[PDB]
Amino acid sequence: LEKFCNSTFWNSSFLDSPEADLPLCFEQTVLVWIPLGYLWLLAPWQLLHVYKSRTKRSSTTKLYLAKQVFVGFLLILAAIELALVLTEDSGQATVPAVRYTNPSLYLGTWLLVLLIQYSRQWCVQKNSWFLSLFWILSILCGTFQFQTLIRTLLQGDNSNLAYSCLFFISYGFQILILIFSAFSENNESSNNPSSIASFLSSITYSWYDSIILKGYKRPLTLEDVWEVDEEMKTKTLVSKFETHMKRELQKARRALQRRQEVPKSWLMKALFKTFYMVLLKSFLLKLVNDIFTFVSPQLLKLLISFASDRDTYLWIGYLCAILLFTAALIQSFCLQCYFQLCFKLGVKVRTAIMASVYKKALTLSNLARKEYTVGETVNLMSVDAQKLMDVTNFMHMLWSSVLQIVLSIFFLWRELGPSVLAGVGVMVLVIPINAILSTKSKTIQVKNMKNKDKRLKIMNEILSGIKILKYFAWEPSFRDQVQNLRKKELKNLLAFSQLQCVVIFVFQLTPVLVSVVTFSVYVLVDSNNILDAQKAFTSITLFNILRFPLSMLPMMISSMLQASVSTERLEKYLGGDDLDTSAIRHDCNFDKAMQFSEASFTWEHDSEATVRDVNLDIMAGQLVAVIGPVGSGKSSLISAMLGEMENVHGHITIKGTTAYVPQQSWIQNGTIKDNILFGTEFNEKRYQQVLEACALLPDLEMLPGGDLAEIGEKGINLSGGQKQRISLARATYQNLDIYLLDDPLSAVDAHVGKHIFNKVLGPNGLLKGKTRLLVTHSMHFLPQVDEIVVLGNGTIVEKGSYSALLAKKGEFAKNLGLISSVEEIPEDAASITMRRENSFRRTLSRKFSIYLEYLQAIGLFSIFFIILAFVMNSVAFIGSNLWLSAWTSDSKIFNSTDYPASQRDMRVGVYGALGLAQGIFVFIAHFWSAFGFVHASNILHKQLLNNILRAPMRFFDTTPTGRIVNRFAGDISTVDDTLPQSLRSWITCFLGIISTLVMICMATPVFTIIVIPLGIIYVSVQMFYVSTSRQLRRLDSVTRSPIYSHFSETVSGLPVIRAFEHQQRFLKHNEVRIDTNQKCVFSWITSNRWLAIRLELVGNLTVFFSALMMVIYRDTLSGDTVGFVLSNALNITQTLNWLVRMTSEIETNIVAVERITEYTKVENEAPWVTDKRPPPDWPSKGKIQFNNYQVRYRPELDLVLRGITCDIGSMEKIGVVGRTGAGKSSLTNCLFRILEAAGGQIIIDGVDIASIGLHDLREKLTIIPQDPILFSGSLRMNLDPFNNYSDEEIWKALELAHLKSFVASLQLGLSHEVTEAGGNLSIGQRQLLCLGRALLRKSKILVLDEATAAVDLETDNLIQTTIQNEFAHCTVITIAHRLHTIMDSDKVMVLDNGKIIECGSPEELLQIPGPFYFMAKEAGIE
Ligand SMILES: CC(C)CCC[C@@H](C)[C@H]1CC[C@H]2[C@@H]3CC=C4C[C@@H](O)CC[C@]4(C)[C@H]3CC[C@]12C
Ligand SMILES: CC(C)CCC[C@@H](C)[C@H]1CC[C@H]2[C@@H]3CC=C4C[C@@H](O)CC[C@]4(C)[C@H]3CC[C@]12C
Ligand SMILES: CC(C)CCC[C@@H](C)[C@H]1CC[C@H]2[C@@H]3CC=C4C[C@@H](O)CC[C@]4(C)[C@H]3CC[C@]12C
Ligand SMILES: CC(C)CCC[C@@H](C)[C@H]1CC[C@H]2[C@@H]3CC=C4C[C@@H](O)CC[C@]4(C)[C@H]3CC[C@]12C
Ligand SMILES: CC(C)CCC[C@@H](C)[C@H]1CC[C@H]2[C@@H]3CC=C4C[C@@H](O)CC[C@]4(C)[C@H]3CC[C@]12C
Repeated sequence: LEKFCNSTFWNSSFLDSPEADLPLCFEQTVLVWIPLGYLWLLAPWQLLHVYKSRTKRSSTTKLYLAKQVFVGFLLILAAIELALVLTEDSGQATVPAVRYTNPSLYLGTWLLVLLIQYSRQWCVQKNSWFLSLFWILSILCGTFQFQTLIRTLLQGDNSNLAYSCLFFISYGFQILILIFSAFSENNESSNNPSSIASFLSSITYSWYDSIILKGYKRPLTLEDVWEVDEEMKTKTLVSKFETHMKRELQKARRALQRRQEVPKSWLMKALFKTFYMVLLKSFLLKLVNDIFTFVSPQLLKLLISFASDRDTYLWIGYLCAILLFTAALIQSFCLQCYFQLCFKLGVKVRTAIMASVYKKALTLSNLARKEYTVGETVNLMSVDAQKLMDVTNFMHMLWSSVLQIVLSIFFLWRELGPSVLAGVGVMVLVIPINAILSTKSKTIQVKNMKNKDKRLKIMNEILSGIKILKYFAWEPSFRDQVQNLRKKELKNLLAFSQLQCVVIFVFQLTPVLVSVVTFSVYVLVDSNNILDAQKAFTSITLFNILRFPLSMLPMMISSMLQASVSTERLEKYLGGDDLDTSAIRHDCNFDKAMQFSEASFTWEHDSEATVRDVNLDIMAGQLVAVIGPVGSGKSSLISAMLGEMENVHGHITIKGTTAYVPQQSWIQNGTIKDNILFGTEFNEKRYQQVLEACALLPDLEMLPGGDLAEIGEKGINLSGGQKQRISLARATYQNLDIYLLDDPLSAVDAHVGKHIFNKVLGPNGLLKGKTRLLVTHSMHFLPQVDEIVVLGNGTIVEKGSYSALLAKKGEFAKNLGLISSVEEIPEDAASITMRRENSFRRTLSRKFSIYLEYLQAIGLFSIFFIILAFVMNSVAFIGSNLWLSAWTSDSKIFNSTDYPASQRDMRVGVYGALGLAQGIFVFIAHFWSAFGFVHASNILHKQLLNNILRAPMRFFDTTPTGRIVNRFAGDISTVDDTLPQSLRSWITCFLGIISTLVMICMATPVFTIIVIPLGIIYVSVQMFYVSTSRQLRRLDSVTRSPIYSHFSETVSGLPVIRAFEHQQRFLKHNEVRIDTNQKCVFSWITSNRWLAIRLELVGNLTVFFSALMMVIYRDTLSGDTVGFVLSNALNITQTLNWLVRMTSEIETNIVAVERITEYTKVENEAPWVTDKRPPPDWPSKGKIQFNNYQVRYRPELDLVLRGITCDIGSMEKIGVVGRTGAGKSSLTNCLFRILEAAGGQIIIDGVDIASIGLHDLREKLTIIPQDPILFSGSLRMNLDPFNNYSDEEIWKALELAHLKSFVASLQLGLSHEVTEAGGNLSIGQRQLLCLGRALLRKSKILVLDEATAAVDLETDNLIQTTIQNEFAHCTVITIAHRLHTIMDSDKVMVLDNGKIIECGSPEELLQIPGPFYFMAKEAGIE
């Protein structure tokens, strides 16, 4: 190279000076060879890759011509430079070839740049990574030439000016070209801008931000979320996975058959063989990032060394700061891309498993299907697949730990020595302790869950039946009855809370402990050891680096253990056998549409044949009926026709299609029209005919929505009579060839059955040509059939026509969130794991004022002290660092053989004391925090319960029960579980950040300036993220439940699905429903990565400046002062991301307190007890009177009852009777003050009901409930919750009620338990018991109602007479509809539309014609 060039390649004199620079020999050689090599070496492929995939050229845009003209300018500039150089010196001038090759080289390269750019015009991504990286390499290499050239000229030499000006122009044009090579230049494809995006946009995610702007202004819906790429569409992933699954299983089955004469491991392989490439790429990226994790500490040590002494050069510090900035930037850019790749792979695996499970479900054999449960398979897809997604989101950790740890350990020893082991051991002993406490926490949480479940069950009953409680005034008892359970749960909650505090304490103080032990052991083990700043601060940095893997490796091992059993379970279902179909021949026999050649089928595998030796044939257009006894096997025969049984001997010939009407009707979710259509083009000449013939017209008219009324699990639940007619209508509208009806006229009555038979299926009906096979139990329609068969014991006994069988004279005669892994937020490694586990376990079972309110519930007195403790801990932290910074500074004064013992002891005793103080203050803060919450949950729930239990009926009527009960279950769980964890983590993160900034600003009072700008950027970048992520969190939940709903529906109705041959439609529906959720998950997976690049950039900028500010003031700075500032600021990048993410969860979770508060402040009704007390034995006589009583249910609604003036005498029986909508039932709800008194008043015993207190009036009144309701518990609780009576008087009551026979001979006496609404008891005694309930009170005024409607005749009679025999010295008012029953009333009151009309004796009312007489004439009682 010496003869090629003219100057020396490298000499110490070039450097080793205040001013130092590489010569124009090293810079004009290697620095102009690296950039060219990258372009030349890796061009061919980047042309082969374009050559094979050449498509249509894209329209030309201004950017293209600009990029082409700038390169042309470069070309002409290089050409003119070469010409000038050649012309300058030709004769007697041995010009070095550095002036010949370099010019020519560039001229050669620019040509390739022009060509490669044109070729890109024929691909999707125009600006790829190749050129974008080339330009950066060129600029970085050419900055050095620019650095020296300028100096040479500035120094004062004028020898070379053309070259400098030429080089300067080129360097600029290069800058401009790089700037132009970043614009997206989009084709504006509505699918997604991810495919069309330059390198820089696709590496800083500056294309998602459009959505960030769209969601900030207005709420965003499913329309404006970009669709997923084709490579991820469900249809594509399945095929790819299916190929390898099919290829593997067969080999696994062969291996299992060859040996041991149910596969063992195939799923895991099928996944690796399908997705190895993404694994390889992610592994490479993770390996590259793993390197930067240990690069920083070396630059930090270099900074400490440079700042320690004084006789150095500034360039060293400036270069080190620039290198630190660049390393941080590169590490962040690589890490984000690795995260994106891994999470995308996880989503792909989850979709490819869920869709494949769904596709198998509808082709599995009957045996395996009957082995499983309907909910079990849904839980299988909803739980197993999700578990596999997690173990594929964090697998690379396994290898990225055993390596990281090793590397870290190596650095430590080279830095300190064997003392390091002391720290590691203390950092290893923590994990064992952590386990003993997790097991205890789980043990407590199990009983917590059990007691919580017991509490909610009583809540549901009282909320649903709030009417009966109000009538009998039983509210006070349930208060304490539920408060007992509340306290019993609260004690366990407090125990669990204080246990969780010990765990956070050990994970919180471990950094200081390891530091005190390591430093003390190192300095005290040998007198020769001297502590210096570089070693100490670098050791701290490596300890902080190593602290994570040793704490995530335990978690990863536990997760893989769960995924093992999850995989094992799925492989049984996805590898199950298929039903056999080599028994039904779909041939066009034509001679017959059915043939049985001595068939014999069995339900089980090899058990007894349910159908044995059956042989029959029926021609087309023949209606034949199959009859027999119970358990004969008809439905088994029709299922064998469908082919749902295992063949044993014989074959069945079927011509044409088939239609099925199952005995147990199956109804989907949706409108009635959708169910009737069942995937068919809508018509008008047939739809109307079907609905009318099936007599589904009158009922449809009565439905609230008519034809478009939502039916199914989440809608009107129809009865057997209707659901059967809907199924029959669907079957008859689909219009197939062969109909197999299984008892379709059982739920309907005689009229509807006759109409359907004469209009739909029969001699003259819709299906008059198609063959019909009907199974029946009624002999009413037998004469109108063609042939009948009598099945017996699974075989045919007699087959013949109606007349023939009757003539045969035999048997017939008698017969007729937002978190994906624990690597993204490593500090909160535990809480995240617990939340996942809790959610998985819970799946199986199934204006700043609110912050002030929650703090007031907690208690501000304790809040002040807790904040004081946390703040004091931060001060003790900064204090310890300054003591070390002083301790490390101490070394320069002394030497190896001058260190005294007193200094050695003093420099460590104080360090130990400060560590102890830090530990104590944290422990105290955590100790109080736990209690400060258990009290909050108690006051919030108790306060809420008393208020909600006292609300008037309006509120209970307007709001659905579901909303009210959810607050008592979900919110209370949220307010006492995750809430405290986040509320206690956020303050720790904020105080850590604040403490770090005080330290840097203290050392450099100048730093205070940068704080303001960063804050404005931080709080700005912050609002944006939350303003969008919150909305996407909701969309995801709304677009998930559908999938599991669909799977449950198809699994339940498989035979009907497979009888109609309608599987492709359902597969397509499932594929669409999966692609809707797969589109929404990615939209938040990308957003999290957007925030990171922005915040990691901010966090790296705030440390770059600090470093530079300590090089311009280094004259006044020591080596240690440049240690505590950088050693801490090095970990401020990720803490910002953690704070934003954690403050985006606390904000979403505070919604719980808000809801609870609204119901705690619901309007209340009149006070229960007032000072006005009634005279003793107030209801002495039954004297009621109404003075123009007028009332309205709600203020916005009009008066329902008006102008009421009647008199009620003592010991008088009154019958209230009227028309519909006359307010008869309102009269009762007016005597118990359930409503108010818009006009008039009610006076009883001379005392207006208003004056008497609420709970003081109801006690002395009795009413028989309209719908007898029985609460859970024991028989004593239903009869007397208040345990006021004794058993003796109770035992008399059942004797009067004719129920002592049942209760005396029961399993127990009065202590027998009852299930829900008395489910254990039968209907007969449920209505009877409520009679006895009211009997015990033996009040004076009894308000009866029409509640004997479902009471059986004999029982009814008993009830009627019982009333007369027992209630004689009392006043009885009865609202009834049995006009006949109303005959003995002393006065009969008549209501028309809310006005008293006739008041007289029934004999007088009938003697004189009138509205009552007209009603009796219509009724015909007399
Ligand atoms: C790794 C690089 C890129 C960044 C780190 C800073 C580099 C440029 C610095 C740090 C320490 C420096 C060395 C320190 C001491 C000497 C001895 C002297 O007689 C010749 C220069 C030499 C050998 C220096 C060369 C430049 C150097 C290696
Ligand atoms: C666009 C970027 C990449 C250019 C980077 C190089 C710049 C920042 C550097 C490289 C060489 C530097 C020059 C080197 C020497 C001198 C002479 C001195 O008496 C004043 C400063 C001055 C004039 C420096 C100014 C800044 C400078 C021009
Ligand atoms: C590594 C890449 C990314 C950045 C390169 C930055 C280079 C061009 C910069 C960084 C620090 C700079 C040096 C800082 C200080 C001095 C002392 C001055 O009297 C002469 C110039 C000199 C010696 C500079 C030369 C150019 C320099 C080395
Ligand atoms: C070049 C880009 C990429 C990085 C930025 C580097 C900056 C911080 C560097 C590059 C050139 C440097 C300057 C080069 C020369 C001098 C003259 C000297 O008497 C004081 C320092 C001073 C003024 C330096 C300050 C720091 C400096 C401006
Ligand atoms: C140990 C516990 C009791 C500490 C309590 C700390 C209090 C003061 C903290 C915890 C949660 C915090 C809130 C969390 C989120 C936000 C949203 C942000 O846009 C404005 C500040 C605001 C509204 C915070 C205000 C201060 C806050 C209420």
